[PDB]
Amino acid sequence: KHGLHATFMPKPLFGVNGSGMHCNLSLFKNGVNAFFDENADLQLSETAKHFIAGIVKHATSFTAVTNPTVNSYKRLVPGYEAPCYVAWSAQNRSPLIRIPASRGISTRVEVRSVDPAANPYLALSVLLAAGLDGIKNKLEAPAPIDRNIYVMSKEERMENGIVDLPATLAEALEEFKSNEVMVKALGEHLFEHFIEAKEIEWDMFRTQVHPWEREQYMSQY
Amino acid sequence: AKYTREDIEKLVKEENVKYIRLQFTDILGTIKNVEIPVSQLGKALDNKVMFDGSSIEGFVRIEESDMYLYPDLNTFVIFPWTAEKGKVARFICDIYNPDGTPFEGDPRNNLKRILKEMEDLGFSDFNLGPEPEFFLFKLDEKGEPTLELNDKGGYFDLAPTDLGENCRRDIVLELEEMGFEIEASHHEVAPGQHEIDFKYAGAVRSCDDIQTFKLVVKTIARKHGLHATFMPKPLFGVNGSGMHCNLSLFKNGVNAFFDENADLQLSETAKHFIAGIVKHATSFTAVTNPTVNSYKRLVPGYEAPCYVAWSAQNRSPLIRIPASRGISTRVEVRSVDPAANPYLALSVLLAAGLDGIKNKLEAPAPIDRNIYVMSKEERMENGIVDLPATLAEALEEFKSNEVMVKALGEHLFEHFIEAKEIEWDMFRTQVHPWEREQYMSQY
Amino acid sequence: AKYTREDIEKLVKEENVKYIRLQFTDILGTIKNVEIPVSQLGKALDNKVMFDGSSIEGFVRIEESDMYLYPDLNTFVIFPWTAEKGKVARFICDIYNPDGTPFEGDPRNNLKRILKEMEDLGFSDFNLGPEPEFFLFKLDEKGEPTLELNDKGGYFDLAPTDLGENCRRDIVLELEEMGFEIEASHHEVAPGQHEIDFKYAGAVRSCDDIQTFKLVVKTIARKHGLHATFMPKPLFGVNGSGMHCNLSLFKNGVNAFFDENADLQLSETAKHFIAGIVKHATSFTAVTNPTVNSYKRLVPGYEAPCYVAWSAQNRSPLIRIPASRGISTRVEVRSVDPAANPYLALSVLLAAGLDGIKNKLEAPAPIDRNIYVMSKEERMENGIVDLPATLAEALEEFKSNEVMVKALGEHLFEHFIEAKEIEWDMFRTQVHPWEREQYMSQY
Ligand SMILES: Nc1ncnc2c1ncn2[C@@H]1O[C@H](COP(=O)(O)OP(=O)(O)O)[C@@H](O)[C@H]1O
Ligand SMILES: Nc1ncnc2c1ncn2[C@@H]1O[C@H](COP(=O)(O)OP(=O)(O)O)[C@@H](O)[C@H]1O
Ligand SMILES: N[C@@H](CCC(=O)O)C(=O)O
Ligand SMILES: N[C@@H](CCC(=O)O)C(=O)O
Ligand SMILES: N[C@@H](CCC(=O)O)C(=O)O
Ligand SMILES: [Mg+2]
Ligand SMILES: [Mg+2]
Ligand SMILES: [Mg+2]
Ligand SMILES: [Mg+2]
Ligand SMILES: [Mg+2]
Repeated sequence: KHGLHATFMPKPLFGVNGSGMHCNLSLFKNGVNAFFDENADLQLSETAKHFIAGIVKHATSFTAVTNPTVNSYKRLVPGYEAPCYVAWSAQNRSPLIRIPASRGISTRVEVRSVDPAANPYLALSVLLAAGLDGIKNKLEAPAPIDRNIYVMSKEERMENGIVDLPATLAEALEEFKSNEVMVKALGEHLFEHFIEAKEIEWDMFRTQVHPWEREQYMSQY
Repeated sequence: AKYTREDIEKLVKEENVKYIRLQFTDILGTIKNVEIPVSQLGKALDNKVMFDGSSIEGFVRIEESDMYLYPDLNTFVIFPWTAEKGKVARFICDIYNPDGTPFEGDPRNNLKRILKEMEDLGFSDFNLGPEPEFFLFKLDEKGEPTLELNDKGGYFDLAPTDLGENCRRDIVLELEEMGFEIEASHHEVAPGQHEIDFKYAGAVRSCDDIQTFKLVVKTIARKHGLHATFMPKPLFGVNGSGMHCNLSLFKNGVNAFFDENADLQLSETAKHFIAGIVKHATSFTAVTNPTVNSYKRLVPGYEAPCYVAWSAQNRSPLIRIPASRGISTRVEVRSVDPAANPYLALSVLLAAGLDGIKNKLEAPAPIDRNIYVMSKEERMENGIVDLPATLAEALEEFKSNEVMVKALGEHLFEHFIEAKEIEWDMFRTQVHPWEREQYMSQY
Repeated sequence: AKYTREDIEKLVKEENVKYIRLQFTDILGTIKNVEIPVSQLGKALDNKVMFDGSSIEGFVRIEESDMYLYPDLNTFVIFPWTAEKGKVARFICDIYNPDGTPFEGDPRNNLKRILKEMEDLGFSDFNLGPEPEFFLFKLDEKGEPTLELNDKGGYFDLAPTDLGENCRRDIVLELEEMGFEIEASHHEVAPGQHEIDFKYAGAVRSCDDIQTFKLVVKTIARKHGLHATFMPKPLFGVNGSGMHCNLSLFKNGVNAFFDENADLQLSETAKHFIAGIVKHATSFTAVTNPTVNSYKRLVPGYEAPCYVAWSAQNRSPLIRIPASRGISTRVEVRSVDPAANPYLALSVLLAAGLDGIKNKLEAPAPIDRNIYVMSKEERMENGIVDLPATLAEALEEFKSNEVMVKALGEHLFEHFIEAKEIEWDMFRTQVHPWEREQYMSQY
């Protein structure tokens, strides 16, 4: 209408910000927030600590659904208000599961990973499933790294509960396939059609020979 | 008070106001706002609209730190430009941490506190009349500014024929509908340059009015297919845009600078006040003059204060006590520019006068002579020290001074220095077009 | 000698030399000269060729003062390049006041001094190995320099194909048939950048050789439809051409730094010569890097120092020292860029040795660990100092330094400051494209 093209492409332009879509999740139980707890550490129930605890496990694995494009990972590059590291905090630069100070009903766990490219319906499927799997198995949340994580070396990060996310989409898939809780969250039909379609998407991209590939190699080599 | 909480509510309803702009101010003086739909008005007024407070620290941003927005009801205003669905309103706000307390990094809350230091000395008002100047360019096809100035007028010319554009005339019209108290408005020295002047007002009251100006300018400019800018020295060879600042300290409703019973007709309060604005001058220019370009305006020649002196008639008399007296007895500081953060620039001048008066400082002689006329030695024979000449020189002056640093204090002072150090560095590390025309062959 | 006056005549006749160039050097190292036909050679060798010496001030010249041109017979050269009327020859000459005394503001007669000030301290020779880097750009249709790099080569690469262009090879062969003792060359870090190192030589012959490099390069470059330049930082964000200076002091024909039996393999003369250079570097920076642009190369990360200290290895150290000993014992100063006047760079560098050797000063810890790593609160906490960032920093810093001020001697000095102050003023008063693009919209 205003003679424009709005887009939800994670990283339209190399070297400028990328559009990501945070997801503030809160589980109610009888109409009230099940994470809140004015009398547990940090102000979060054992439901909360557990819901986080599950999300940490499978993030690496539900990445191939929250960030579905090859381009999605051209945004998950350190420095663009976009995570790379699996862990929760109170503050933090670009944390993966930062948690807002606000409590009450407004008790909730933000997942800053997702970009506007993910299918709204599947992003939530997979995220609920990595809570319900954490709440079920009663898993336990690691150290809420409150100190900056972009600072620590690859030999200072992964030495704690700190994990990198997949770098290429094909990393994310191989990684997503091998994960019973997510594989089951979507259910055979959705899953296999997803892999295929996605494997098709990567193949197309790897078999292309980009302008970069010439300009870095047409003379030098 | 100027508006009841019920006063705001009624206006909206009967006024079809459909969108709220909770505006405030990042450190560089940029106009910030988080907006909300009219349906979230309660949430605003009850001061519970939250946001990433780190936007105030401009580009030096590290973390996401949630923070509150407390609307000053008196600031409330409605713009004559309607959407296709509803009029829009605005709210100048204060920033609070999540613990109900002021955010120290907020320049708005940083002036409210240097105004208090004022009260801790008895005064009731510190009034402020700004003489903010600007340029108007033409917009090419896409909508970018070119460097084609809007008009070929000069100093005070009747300078744009009334029938036609008149961005100046048409701004000063929309400003008066928004409830502004415009004094006058002429056409300044360079072609395409324009000035509009304000009636005095409470410091923070007028700062709020210096954000609203800059905002209504750049909007109406655009509307006339033009591009208004507040860059100090947009062009070499031409004038530079200034923002002289007419200042005065009232006590119990009475101008404390005045005294029809003392030399020069100036209360001994005033003489002191003046005293301190000179001591700190070099040390507070980095705030009144934030940008690299600002110093391309402080080259002696285009009537811009190069010299730390207090006269009434001079070519770059940094300080100037104009004709008028009585109520309107005030010091003029002719070296600010439009880019200066108002809230800050003001806190830094006060803290200057204040430490001045507070420590009873001994004012120098008014160099009635034309200062410009002499060599730096002849200018050194008296109290003529020229200003910092580069953003670095000005930023070193600043840090070395202690009273200007409590004027902004830890947080503000800490983030300003960083943003500015990066900015200069960016400019110094750069290789400019000039260096190639000047060197690529010569060497 | 190298050429008797008899030989000189033997060569002009027999080689059909029809045009002569009495070459000299002004305050900024620009190659100046005066063009007399061969039918007028005698007058020259007799030292009677008058000329306007105010030209040695370059652009700050004032009044036309008379000066005499005394040639250095050893400098006699004939370029392969002949107008179709006959060949061309040259002479590097000393500018001599008309009364017969050497002009003291002349750059070649001012190092001839600091060598006699070295001679008057025991040493026989001050030697020099220069590593002069230059860029190559394509000349457009009009014969204008464009920012086109002649090739996209890289560090030590096999620069332009042999059959194809290879302009660097050519420059070297033309210098082989001119009696230039060149050691070896390569292609430099950036695209189109080049380097060509000669064997070492006595301060004066090495500069004579320097100056004459620059001319033949520029010239062999136009021949191949190119513009070679010695501009420290032609392009923002790519390498900058700097010119290292490998200094070694002889004393009775042998290296006075070597010592196979002192720590590190350096005498106390060496430790001391370094010790002096550290002191004044910050201060002789305004002469080794004379352009505003020079400092657009002294930005961390471009194989160019910023930090005052010596090492054995190190990334971009300021006084790295090559492992090689023997005669090849020497102290490289990596600071200098090809923009500095060859004659003044050496003046000032010899003076910060002789002042270190004299006062017997002591060299600080040879920081062998990387220095770019340490924080500003980890570097300057040791013997590690930043160099000046802007040229105006370098000057204010260079003025205030008796040992350098005296190294050049009143005449050269004050004309230098002025001319330089003029250069900075021009630059600070310009309003660059950057200044608009960072401020024309944002503000
Ligand atoms: N109490 C005050 N404090 C600060 N500035 C003032 C005050 N009174 C007047 N001014 C400013 O002084 C400037 C000079 O205008 P002038 O016509 O002399 O003022 P007035 O008519 O109010 O005496 C005006 O721009 C105005 O904003
Ligand atoms: N005795 C000397 N004094 C000063 N500089 C020298 C000396 N000998 C060589 N140089 C210079 O030092 C530079 C470094 O080259 P390098 O290969 O280390 O020299 P060498 O092989 O002679 O030890 C050369 O560019 C050369 O011009
Ligand atoms: N769009 C960014 C966050 C930056 C912001 O919202 O300011 C991301 O999550 O990748
Ligand atoms: N550069 C001018 C702006 C004001 C004017 O044009 O009068 C000054 O500071 O004096
Ligand atoms: N030209 C660089 C050094 C890089 C090199 O020679 O490879 C400098 O001294 O600034
Ligand atoms: Mg958020
Ligand atoms: Mg004015
Ligand atoms: Mg005025
Ligand atoms: Mg090299
Ligand atoms: Mg070297």
